[PDB]
Amino acid sequence: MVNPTVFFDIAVDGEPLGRVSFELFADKVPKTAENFRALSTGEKGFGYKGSCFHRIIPGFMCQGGDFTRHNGTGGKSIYGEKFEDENFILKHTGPGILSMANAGPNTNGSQFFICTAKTEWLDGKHVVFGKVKEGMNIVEAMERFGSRNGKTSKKITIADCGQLE
Ligand SMILES: CCOC(=O)CNC(=O)N(Cc1ccc(N)cc1)Cc1cn(C)nn1
Repeated sequence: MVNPTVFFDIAVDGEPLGRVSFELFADKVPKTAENFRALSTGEKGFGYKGSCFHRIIPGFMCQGGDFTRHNGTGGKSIYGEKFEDENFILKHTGPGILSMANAGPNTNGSQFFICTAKTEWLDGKHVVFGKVKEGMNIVEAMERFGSRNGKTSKKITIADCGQLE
């Protein structure tokens, strides 16, 4: 019944920064939420631990989850390489929204982004499946290492991750 919570412990060139936790809307997008959950625990034998935020645009979003190519071209879901857009019930309402990156319709893998602004233009094209619960301050700190073109000035990693509670 209860939506699951997952955490990322974030590091900046290897130096611990802080924890970000997320509520995953399993009640509204269960297939998508379960993929992110499972990738955060690593229970299928692959996942986010050790991966980076490869693209960070201040005033827009922080993107990550490419654990296979490390640069935005890769990633895979727990269901296979790519799974369908589950639904577009939830909207990109503001900072802290967690949503799937994709390369076209029905191309979800493992890549995700965390909004740091309202990104309404993505509604109905990216599946929203969670939100930051605690540590929006840590997201804002991460965001300061981005740039206009998205290249990061220091390496922003998920040092550890998993499920809370
Ligand atoms: C705000 C969300 O934007 C996207 O998802 C657009 N596509 C996307 O970002 N990527 C393409 C992508 C997304 C998901 C999958 N599964 C594969 C490719 C990853 C990427 C591209 N670049 C230059 N840096 N990162």
